[PDB]
Amino acid sequence: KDFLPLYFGWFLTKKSSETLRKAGQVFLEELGNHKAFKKELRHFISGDEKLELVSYFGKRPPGVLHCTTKFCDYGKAAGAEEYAQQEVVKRSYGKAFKLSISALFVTPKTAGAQVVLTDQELQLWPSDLDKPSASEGLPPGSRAQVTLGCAADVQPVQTGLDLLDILQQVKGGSQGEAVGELPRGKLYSLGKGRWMLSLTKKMEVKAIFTGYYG
Ligand SMILES: [Cl-]
Repeated sequence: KDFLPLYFGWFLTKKSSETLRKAGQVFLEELGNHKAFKKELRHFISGDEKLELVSYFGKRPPGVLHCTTKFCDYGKAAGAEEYAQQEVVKRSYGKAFKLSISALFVTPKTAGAQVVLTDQELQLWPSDLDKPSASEGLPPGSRAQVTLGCAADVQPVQTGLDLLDILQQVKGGSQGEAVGELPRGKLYSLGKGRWMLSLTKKMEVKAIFTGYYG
């Protein structure tokens, strides 16, 4: 039998990947400089003057940025075969999509970009994730994200988990008043080391849906 990709997802074009990557780095530099962030350092880290977040997020994706749909590990991951055999997955393979980025976020584990999927794109979102959005009362695909960085001991799956936690809080209405205004939008302090920049203008990135084999 044919084995499957390591994972499926939307791979950003070089140009869109660079645009988003650079914006994410600028966000880390702006956030680390912000007085609201510096004030809350004890809830972010356990050791001490200034924390450079670019250094803190010391593992970054090495190639182009991507929005993962289904991790398959060549067939060895749960639900991989069922995902890959879907008509819509085969139909979409190699095809171009536009992804809407609505927010950048930081936690003590990850730095990411929130993706708001279209209905057509949601058809490619897996229905069997460990800790699916629906398990927390959120719409499927809510945790779609592009990972921009993570801390030394952190794994890729963490970014979507962190986003789900942030979105659950906003749902609770504990987003709070903005604590600052950055060039690209309002900054929110969600507690427990968690920060969100809500973009005034959503960032559209071009991507191709396909399979990565490593
Ligand atoms: Cl989900």
